[PDB]
Amino acid sequence: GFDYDVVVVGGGFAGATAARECGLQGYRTLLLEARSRLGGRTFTSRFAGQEIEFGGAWVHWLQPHVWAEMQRYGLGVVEDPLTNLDKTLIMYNDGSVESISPDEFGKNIRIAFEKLCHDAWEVFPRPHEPMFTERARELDKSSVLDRIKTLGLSRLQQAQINSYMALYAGETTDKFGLPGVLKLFACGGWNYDAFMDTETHYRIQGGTIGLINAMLTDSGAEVRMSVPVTAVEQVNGGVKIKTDDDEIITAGVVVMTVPLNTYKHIGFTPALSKGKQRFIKEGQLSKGAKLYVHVKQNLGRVFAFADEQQPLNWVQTHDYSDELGTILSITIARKETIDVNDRDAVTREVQKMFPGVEVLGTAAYDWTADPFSLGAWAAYGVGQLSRLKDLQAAEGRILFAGAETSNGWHANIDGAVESGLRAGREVKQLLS
Amino acid sequence: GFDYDVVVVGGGFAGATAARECGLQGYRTLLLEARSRLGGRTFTSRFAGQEIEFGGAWVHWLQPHVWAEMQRYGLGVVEDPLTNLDKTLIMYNDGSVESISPDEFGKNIRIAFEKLCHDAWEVFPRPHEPMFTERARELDKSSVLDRIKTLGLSRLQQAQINSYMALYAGETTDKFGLPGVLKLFACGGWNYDAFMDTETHYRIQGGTIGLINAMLTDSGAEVRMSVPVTAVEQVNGGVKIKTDDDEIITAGVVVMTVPLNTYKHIGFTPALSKGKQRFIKEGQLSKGAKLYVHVKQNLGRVFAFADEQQPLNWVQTHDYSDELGTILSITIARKETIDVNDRDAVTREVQKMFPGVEVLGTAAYDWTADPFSLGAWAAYGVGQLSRLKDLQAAEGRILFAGAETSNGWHANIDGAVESGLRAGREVKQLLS
Ligand SMILES: Cc1cc2c(cc1C)N(C[C@H](O)[C@H](O)[C@H](O)COP(=O)(O)OP(=O)(O)OC[C@H]1O[C@@H](n3cnc4c(N)ncnc43)[C@H](O)[C@@H]1O)c1[nH]c(=O)[nH]c(=O)c1N2
Ligand SMILES: Cc1cc2c(cc1C)N(C[C@H](O)[C@H](O)[C@H](O)COP(=O)(O)OP(=O)(O)OC[C@H]1O[C@@H](n3cnc4c(N)ncnc43)[C@H](O)[C@@H]1O)c1[nH]c(=O)[nH]c(=O)c1N2
Ligand SMILES: CN1CCC=C1c1cccnc1
Repeated sequence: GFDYDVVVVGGGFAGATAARECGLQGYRTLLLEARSRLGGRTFTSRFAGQEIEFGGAWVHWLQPHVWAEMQRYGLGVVEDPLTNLDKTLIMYNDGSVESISPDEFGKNIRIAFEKLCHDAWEVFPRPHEPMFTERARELDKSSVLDRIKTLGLSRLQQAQINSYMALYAGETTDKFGLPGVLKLFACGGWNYDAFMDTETHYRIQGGTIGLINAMLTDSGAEVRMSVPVTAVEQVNGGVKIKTDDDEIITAGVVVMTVPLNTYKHIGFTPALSKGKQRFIKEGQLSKGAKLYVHVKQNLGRVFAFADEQQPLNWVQTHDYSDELGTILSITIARKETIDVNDRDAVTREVQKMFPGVEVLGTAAYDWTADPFSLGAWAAYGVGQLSRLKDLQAAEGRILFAGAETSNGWHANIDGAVESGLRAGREVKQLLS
Repeated sequence: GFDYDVVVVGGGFAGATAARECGLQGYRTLLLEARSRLGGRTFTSRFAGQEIEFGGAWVHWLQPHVWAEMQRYGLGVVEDPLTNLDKTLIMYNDGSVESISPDEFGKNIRIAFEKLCHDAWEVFPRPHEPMFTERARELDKSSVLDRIKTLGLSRLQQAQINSYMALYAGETTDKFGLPGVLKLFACGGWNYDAFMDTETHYRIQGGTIGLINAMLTDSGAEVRMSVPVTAVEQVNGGVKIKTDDDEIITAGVVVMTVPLNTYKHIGFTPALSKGKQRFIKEGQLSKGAKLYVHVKQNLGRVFAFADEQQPLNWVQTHDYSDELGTILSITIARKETIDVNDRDAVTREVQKMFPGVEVLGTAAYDWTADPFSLGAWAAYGVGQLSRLKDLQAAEGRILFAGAETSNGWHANIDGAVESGLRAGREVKQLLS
């Protein structure tokens, strides 16, 4: 006889999918989002008169769960084509900048990536069962750098692939779990071209927030915003949920979809299992930030990688024209390498790559400083993948979702949707 | 004020998915199945002490819609013994058998398939928008054989790829549309290994009928069996449905999911659009059958192609052991090439492929003789794909689904589920 059948904590894709499932099963469903907005680690905004993406945005048809949702709600794709590049750059750890032919750049990144993932089929014949093979468990003792060191790459190739893997980690590659990379590669059909097609090619028609709103409208759930959850208590065959306004909401079941790195901010009674607490203390690796830079010059279509000891790890032209100048889209692997809110430091770092340009504006999202993400995309450290079930496992009447908890595309919208579907099923099993 | 909000004609995957979508939206939903069983062109049965699939059986995680359903209902995969093969054979049109080392066999089929689909990337960059490129439309004037004739393949390679394509066509390859094959290959990540992994490697835990029953139970719809629909009339802002007896059912909308080849047996008032009538007159090509053979000997893990003038076109091990012997799963492209219900002829042909074996049992399903399939899986003839919209288009309050009508994995369970999701969306738009 509680206030709700199910309470979903978190308004990202995982929470929205869980809420849709529970609502269409007829449960009285409430969703609590801590921010004043939905989307979580997806966030569409505007800068310098244009639309920009501060978080995740890109999807693909090889990603099963989000593609099935797009079919359900009749959403197509929007191509970010990019076409030919006018300038490809690599910045080594020592700060030196080298201009390379786009063709040679692509050839070298392909050689390095295919060497890194040469054994994806043998290790992950079932990418959605990461622990299927013993080889996966054995390789979860190795870092991405451990493998890179064995590949006999050239200096250029090594710098390129290390920059790429530091981006995927949001951290230095010596800490990055190797098997998660192989597993993502395998999810893309064990093939370089197919996987690369998923990276930054297609966005959702009507936007991530469009799909989230469609799901939440379909769900019929009550949706309360700016209501952060601070504690969960299991009692009376149910749960009590406290907000930061000391309010109490009771329910038969609760689905947690908050990012792993934020669990520290929530009290649980009874305490969570030891394995879950190990995960909660560890966190996930990524410390990334996103930055858009409006410069006066028209630099055309540019792309640059910077290795892990430098700040501007992924740079690419968002838009360009003589009147506009250029908007640069920049992903920073580790926030600590640059103060994105300092225009003089940002300008110095940008000019290191593009001499003489004048910075007209900046717009940044520091995902590590946001208390409701405390980090960016999901990136497993060494040894974490093989314990992932400890995080996925239900704890009585508390269920757990989120992209970190997915088996497939765990650094993506698709993994969040997967975890939401699973959480819906688990709610149905508990409530019948 | 009709008897139901929505009536779904057909108890296959498309109908079950449409019924699940409609039921979870709260519509009063009825499902009419003409057979005494559910599953349609999937059929879970038993043979030689084991569970078998007489129709569609194999799925994959690169198939978005059915994989998402499997996640929703908590179903894993069941691996058939395709890896590490002990014997790979080719039987040419003349009946001669050539045994090849499994690696050489796989290498040659890969060479032939990727040569056939060398331009899949350029022609189908968006496999779920088949008419996206002009090249796809222009190639829809060509047959699979038209291209095979340009490839200069070796004898083994040509026989392998022609057997594969005659199986997928259910017909001789001179009639098989080229673009649909390129499009399926593209759906499989544009590479042979990944595509082949999606076709005959993994089955559903608990069976196709397990997933069908899960969806239909979730839907809450009424399910009436042995009720064939003979006519549909649009009247009074709804539709009237006549059965084979004196029953009449009124509804706000009806979703037709019966196989294309059976529409000839159904009257429509008003008559359907000219394009849809053209499709209904043409039909689709497939004349396939399925056959399971239990032999006393333990053959291990076997795989064989037979070209189109022979009956045992696709052979692979279902199960094997010293006590059991072997169960062979055999897919026949054209029923007319063998009397699957005559066990002595089946034994003769099996021994033609595997000399000296002793046949303990046979179990077959002739999909072309069933009046409610009149053919097998979906196989497009020349020129049909570029007109597929004519088949997809709603006709007032009648909606059309089924694997033939899907955009992606159209020869598969996944395409059926896709069409069911689409039909759900269209019903929601019509009824609100
Ligand atoms: C910069 C950047 C770039 C990318 C990506 C991420 C980022 C940060 N990703 C990943 C993608 O954005 C991500 O994997 C999913 O959006 C994760 O969504 P979840 O629902 O799992 O968590 P998410 O963080 O979205 O949802 C959690 C929700 O819970 C809320 N919350 C937290 N604590 C709470 C509390 N105590 N009480 C209540 N609510 C609370 C949060 O505010 C948030 O709304 C991506 N993906 C992709 O597919 N393509 C891409 O290109 C990228 N690139
Ligand atoms: C032997 C064989 C083998 C394979 C496959 C098919 C076959 C026949 N396929 C293809 C796959 O099985 C197929 O494409 C879909 O399951 C078709 O499902 P639909 O719902 O579109 O039609 P399907 O034919 O399944 O459903 C239509 C339903 O409508 C009913 N019906 C017909 N007329 C009616 C009437 N007048 N009134 C009422 N009901 C009526 C039928 O009885 C049937 O139940 C496959 N796929 C895959 O993914 N993996 C595989 O391995 C294979 N292999
Ligand atoms: C996997 N699909 C879909 C259409 C027909 C097949 C098939 C392939 C090989 C053997 N039997 C059936």
